[PDB]
Amino acid sequence: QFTERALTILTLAQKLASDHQHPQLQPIHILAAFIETPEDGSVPYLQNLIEKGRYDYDLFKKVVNRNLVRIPQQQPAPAEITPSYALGKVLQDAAKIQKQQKDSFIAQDHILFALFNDSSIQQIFKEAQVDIEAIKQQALELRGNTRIDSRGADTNTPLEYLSKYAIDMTEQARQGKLDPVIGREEEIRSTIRVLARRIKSNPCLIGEPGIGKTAIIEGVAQRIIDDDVPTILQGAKLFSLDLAALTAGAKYKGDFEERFKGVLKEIEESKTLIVLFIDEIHMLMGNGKDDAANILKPALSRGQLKVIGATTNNEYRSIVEKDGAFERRFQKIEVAEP
Repeated sequence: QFTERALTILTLAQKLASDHQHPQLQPIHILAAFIETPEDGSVPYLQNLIEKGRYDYDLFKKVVNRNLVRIPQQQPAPAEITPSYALGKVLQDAAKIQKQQKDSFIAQDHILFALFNDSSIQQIFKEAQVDIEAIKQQALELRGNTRIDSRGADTNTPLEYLSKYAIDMTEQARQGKLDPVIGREEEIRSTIRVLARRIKSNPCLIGEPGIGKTAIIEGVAQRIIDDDVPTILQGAKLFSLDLAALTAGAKYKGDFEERFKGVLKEIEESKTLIVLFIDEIHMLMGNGKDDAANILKPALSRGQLKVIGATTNNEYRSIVEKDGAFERRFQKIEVAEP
């Protein structure tokens, strides 16, 4: 059985073949599936690998597409897509590779490596001036010692869940999408000092929801980019948790928790510091909601999760009363009306 992501690649591969007028599914359709631009703004598994190796990805897409239109299109298109000879070899090759790595499932990793054995794929790569061997090293670099023992272990990038369910504010500040903050110099400076602490290094902005707490977070993100922060915060990423994105699409039981776990995992296992801002932390922390709290609280206790919280005075006092460990983990910062 394939992974969730690998199955998606295969499904999209034949979907592309169906979009075109090709009767047979070929290896190039899988390659085209890998470079397919997702609508969720995620970074495709193969895109990351190619542009991580300092290769030209735009050129690569052009070659693949010009090779996908090069093959004849059947005007009397039949309602049946049978796998070609080359494809069958690839799929079988992917099963061999996953068994050699003692993986539990056939991931997009194995499929990619199987494509590298195909003649047409190799010719495409050589035509796109992209060295397959260098790409192989990237994939090995990405996965590392991580075994595919689950149907969702073959994540595309180390920031897949963060890119889907959170907003990179540091990137937004760098891209010039954030308006400059005015009159919050003290709150901004206080939030930064706390983040740079050793003990109780998690800021929690306290105030009425009718105030601009997110402005402070934007200010902090801008300071980080300009290196106007202590050395420990330099080069850090500041993400804002998007609760709306988390629940959107989550139609099954346990779907929310899986997405939340995926986000926290990418943060805790990140080589570079990542700060997570949670606008309504009491909706995920307070005694009223212990479902998502059983995910966030253990993560915070492991000490590899730096979080900027935001809540009201009444709600803050509520979480404190229910759990006295919150006071030792979070440093309250009052935000008043300017």
